[PDB]
Amino acid sequence: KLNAFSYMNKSDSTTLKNMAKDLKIYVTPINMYKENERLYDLKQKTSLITDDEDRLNKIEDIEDRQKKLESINEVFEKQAGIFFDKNYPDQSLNYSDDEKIFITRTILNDRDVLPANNELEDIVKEKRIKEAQISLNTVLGNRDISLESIAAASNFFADKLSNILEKNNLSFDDVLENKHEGMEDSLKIDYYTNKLEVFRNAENILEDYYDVQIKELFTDDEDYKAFNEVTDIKEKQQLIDFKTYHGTENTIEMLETGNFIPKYSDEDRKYITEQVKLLQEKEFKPNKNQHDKFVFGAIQKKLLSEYDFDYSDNNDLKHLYQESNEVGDEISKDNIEEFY
Ligand SMILES: [Ca+2]
Repeated sequence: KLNAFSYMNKSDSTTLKNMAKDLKIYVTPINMYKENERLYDLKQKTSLITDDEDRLNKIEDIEDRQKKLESINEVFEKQAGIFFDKNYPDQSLNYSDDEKIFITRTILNDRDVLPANNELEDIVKEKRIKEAQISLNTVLGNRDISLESIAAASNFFADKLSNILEKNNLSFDDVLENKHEGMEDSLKIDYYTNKLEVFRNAENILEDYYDVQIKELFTDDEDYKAFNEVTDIKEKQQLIDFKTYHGTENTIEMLETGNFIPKYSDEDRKYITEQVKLLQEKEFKPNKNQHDKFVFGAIQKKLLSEYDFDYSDNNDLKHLYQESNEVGDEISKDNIEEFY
């Protein structure tokens, strides 16, 4: 069949090799997508350094790499174009250059045979999911990718702004009128301001990243389109959260059947609630013993292993309550009310 270097000149073949050498990375459409985000985020921190010597050299140290990512991209674009005319000519106008490149590269190194019109639609779904993950995980850092996390992230910087502005007695309109141009904090003021946008963007990415997932939850392609028009982003998150608690299979049946389903048995449900009470009860025991620390962890470990209950998550607990209320498990429902 075909291999990675199909439709690729030897001049291009050599470029990829040379580049990966100085770039010190394994060249892949996604890996390039990653570095680009990493480098974008980098250029912004550069501005702050202060030592004009560093910022000057550092800024060019990046401009060089970005120039490399591109000349690597030009190579991929050529290979993809050829690849499509040769193999998927009727579909060549149905996808974007980036999309094509991704598909082209995946077929060569990660596929036996060829997708085939219909199958070529699915592979793009893969990139759409991969790309979002990488972006959100990068900017959030140790925040778990979630609407609540994104909010928490921008608020951290919103606060950083309000405070730095008060420090200089500058207003929101002042910074809009560029009153801060010649201050020491200016660069910081702009940095924060930009970070706010960074997370406005993340919020959009997330919505797309969800949309693609939620599409797989609806069997009725039409029923989906309808649901999509009435719901906002917050409502969409509640579904994702709801999905990760009941798993995909169940969740799918739930919204098309319209009937509720319990993740746990009545017995198990009772057990879990009781344990939750044990942890909270032993969560404020002053000067905890080594055992008290072990028992605390021993219970969590069991809960998660045996039942699939993530006390840390706190989403499992939220939907547990929802479950109890729905089936009318007063016992458990009551235990959870005592907890909250
Ligand atoms: Ca879970």
